[PDB]
Amino acid sequence: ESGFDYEGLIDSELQKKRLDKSYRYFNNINRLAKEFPLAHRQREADKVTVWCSNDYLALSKHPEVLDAMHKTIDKYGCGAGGTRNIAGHNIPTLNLEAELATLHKKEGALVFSSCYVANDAVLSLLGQKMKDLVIFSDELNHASMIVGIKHANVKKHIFKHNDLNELEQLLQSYPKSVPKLIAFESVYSMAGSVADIEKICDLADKYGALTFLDEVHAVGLYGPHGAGVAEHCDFESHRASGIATPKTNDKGGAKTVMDRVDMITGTLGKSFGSVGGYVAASRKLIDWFRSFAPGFIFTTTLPPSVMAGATAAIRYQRCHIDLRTSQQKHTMYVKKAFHELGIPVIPNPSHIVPVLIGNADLAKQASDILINKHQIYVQAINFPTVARGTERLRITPTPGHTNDLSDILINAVDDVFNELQLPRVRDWESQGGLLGVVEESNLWTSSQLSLTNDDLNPNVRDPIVKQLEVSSGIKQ
Amino acid sequence: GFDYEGLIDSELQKKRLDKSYRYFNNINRLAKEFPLAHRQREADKVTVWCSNDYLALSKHPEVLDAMHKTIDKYGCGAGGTRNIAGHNIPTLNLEAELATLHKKEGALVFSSCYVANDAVLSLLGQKMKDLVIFSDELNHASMIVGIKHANVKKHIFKHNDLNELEQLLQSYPKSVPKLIAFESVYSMAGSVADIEKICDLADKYGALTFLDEVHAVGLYGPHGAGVAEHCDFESHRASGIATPKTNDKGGAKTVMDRVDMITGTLGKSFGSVGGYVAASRKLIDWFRSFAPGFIFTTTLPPSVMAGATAAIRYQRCHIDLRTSQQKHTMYVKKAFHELGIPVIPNPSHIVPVLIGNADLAKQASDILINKHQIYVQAINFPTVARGTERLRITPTPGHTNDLSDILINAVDDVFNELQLPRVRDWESQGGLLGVGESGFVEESNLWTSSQLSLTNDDLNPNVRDPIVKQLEVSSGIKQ
Ligand SMILES: Cc1ncc(COP(=O)(O)O)c(C=O)c1O
Ligand SMILES: Cc1ncc(COP(=O)(O)O)c(C=O)c1O
Ligand SMILES: [K+]
Repeated sequence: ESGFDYEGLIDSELQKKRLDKSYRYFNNINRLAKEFPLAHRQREADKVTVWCSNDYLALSKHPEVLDAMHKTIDKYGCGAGGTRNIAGHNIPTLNLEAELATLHKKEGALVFSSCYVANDAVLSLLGQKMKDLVIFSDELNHASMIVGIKHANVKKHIFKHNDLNELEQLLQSYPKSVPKLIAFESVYSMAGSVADIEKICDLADKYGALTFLDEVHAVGLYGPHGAGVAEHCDFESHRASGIATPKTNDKGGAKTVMDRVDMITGTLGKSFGSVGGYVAASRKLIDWFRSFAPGFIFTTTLPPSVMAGATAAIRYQRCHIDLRTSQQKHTMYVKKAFHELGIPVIPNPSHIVPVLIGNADLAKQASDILINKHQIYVQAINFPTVARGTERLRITPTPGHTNDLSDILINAVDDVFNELQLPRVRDWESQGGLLGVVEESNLWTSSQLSLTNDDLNPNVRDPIVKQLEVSSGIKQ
Repeated sequence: GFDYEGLIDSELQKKRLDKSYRYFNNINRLAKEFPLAHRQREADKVTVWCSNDYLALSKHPEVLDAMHKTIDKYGCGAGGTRNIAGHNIPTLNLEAELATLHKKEGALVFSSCYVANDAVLSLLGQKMKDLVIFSDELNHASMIVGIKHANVKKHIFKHNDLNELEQLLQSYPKSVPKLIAFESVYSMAGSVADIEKICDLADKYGALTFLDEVHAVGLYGPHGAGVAEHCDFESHRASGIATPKTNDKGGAKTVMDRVDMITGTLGKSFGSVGGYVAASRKLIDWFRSFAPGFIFTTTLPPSVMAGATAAIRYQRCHIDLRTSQQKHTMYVKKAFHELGIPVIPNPSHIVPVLIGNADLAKQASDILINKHQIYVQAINFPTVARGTERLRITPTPGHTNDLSDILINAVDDVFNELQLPRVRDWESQGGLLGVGESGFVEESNLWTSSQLSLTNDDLNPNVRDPIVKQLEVSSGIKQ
């Protein structure tokens, strides 16, 4: 007999990706902490300006983040040396979880290796323990949420993106007593659209569902303190109360939107300048995940210095709203320039500047020309990250992308569009349009963008954050 | 389930009642005072004996120097995914070093070995729906989860029972795709798989092999490449960094070469965090291109990768790390043997101390840390079967005989204080897990007397300061 042809199967599957042009070539990009947002390629002499990083507030290089790392390394070394149950539970872990709980004004928070792992662990456990659970999932949810929902192994319904009429009809089709989960994101990063979190909470109350909210692309960027779009929903109540829970919401009600969301997940690998993921929720939910989630239990704890760096970034960004107003103003500068030039930015009320291409091969060629000819780094985005035919260049301005740098980007993208004769806004219109190329108004209003750090409650500057019992287990 | 809080309360209460509810210990390991750590207060110091920082490299000067220098240049976070802004020189060097260590065409780094195991196993079953997985009953939770996620037929074979494995493989045509998934070193009792015979079975019955060396990398083989390397110890030592022309028996391929997929962690011997798979470049490109747990997550911080790279390079050419760990482990095992302290026999670096009761194991651990300033965690269900609860002791090159003497006397005292069973007491009841079993022959140590006499001067010079070229497959293969 002869064995199965494993290599033949692998070859055929990779060949298909080459054929449809989704096969990926990674770019060697070495970001320079001393020259943000510059990076160098294979050689240090070849520098480029990074315009697609998710280090949204430039805090990966902030002096307070690096100092926290250096000091923690001197004391703790590199690896944690164990798991949370065995030798891997320590003060940096306790401080990080407490800061995250404080940021979202939740009873607790639990740190995982990544938000991918956190989403998978949370969603997996919910379905494994509630086999009658019905999950209602936004069609554009991130791969980590799709995977977690699959692992949950429960009935699921996918509702069209941000379509709350369909969502309600799906929720209506069950008795209220059936356990339900609504899983969605605050900011969907590839096109930058935003969920109506308050209406989803209203639907969850009415039809008896828990809410699972992924704020990976909003933490650090929305709300007065960077706690996410959920915080932005009661912007003035949270700004007035600062670190404290407000007595009423922006509409005069009892509970803020962020308070009403049952589970909020975030990453430490973007705005917070590090690596890792977390869920913030009631202490009972946190203890539940801590006690039952194998992706939490059976893996090495993140290095102490990595946690300390994220902690420093969280604390700094909490009391620096100028990071957020600065990012938004730079994004608006780029968006306005591209609109005047007919550069097809997918309209969104967020910090993302995705430029529609619509062809995987043309997107790669545009990215290659940008980096090789113009020393501008924007990676081409293709399937599976985005649907085939919606390939795009995702530009992410930060507080470090000042107008002088933006002008260089703008001229470079304009030039690449001319060199490759790529479709402009008017050309997408001629074909019927795609992905919006009614625009939602910016999440950050003119009034909010005029706020300074002097407009924050003094209690968010250097707060003393007590460690949480639930991080170690609750004694009865 | 409309009452969610009641369900959560009920399930948490069950864990409290069965006493599987965990209380974590605040332990802050001191890079300058290894293996000491401090508790909540810096003045409250203990000696850590249960860390998986197996070679003490989490504090090695070359590891910390690599972190500090990389931080100043790169900052903290990678700032993206491998596809978007998160692909860099530290990543390329780490993957190339890992491929070189296992003498494989490529290696792919993940957030953790949990993630790597889940990703590889998940993809194998997703893309081969006819796959049949054969899994050792003692496989780690990450492998159990990955195999479940693979969503294919599976057979669990009795631990290290290769007669049963063969009977299971024989029950299928050779043409059916198969995966044999196992570990080299099982951490809870320290037993070792017969990797060569499993490879022989895989060839005969047409199976891929998936081997988790998490508890072997850094510790076995002349260069720390794992038990697979130890299987051809002299061929690898002679060739150093290069692939040997023949194996220790004069055959064509070494055991490590024959294993299709090898996974490891960066979070134990290599003193950092992360995981990887080492395999052919086609398999690596396959995982790189299709595994969502690889694609859709932030790349590990450059300094974390650089630290792991420094540890890998240092440990490769310092076999005295391995001879030192083994001699310290043997020192502890011998002393416990003379005192009747019941160590589960095993030919590895682990010193599991048999207790036999979950509450008594926890109590022994509590007394050790609070009364004796010795930190050893109690291992209970589900990690081990009820009635097999144990204290897991893991000596390292940093646990000198002076520290071992304190440990030995402390455990002896705790056994007396709690009236815990000695070897002879287990002997009276029929023995358990090789402790006090009549006619039980202990597997001989993987590290032989001859191997333990080797020094760093006995390694090929080409493993000191090798120039390791970056791999094309880490970035994608242009055709
Ligand atoms: C055998 C085995 N495989 C995989 C893992 C997971 O390793 P990591 O901590 O890198 O996720 C562990 C760690 O406990 C393990 O013991
Ligand atoms: C919406 C969303 N959720 C979760 C994740 C996973 O985040 P992490 O990098 O921490 O694994 C991502 C990262 O790309 C994401 O975009
Ligand atoms: K040979």
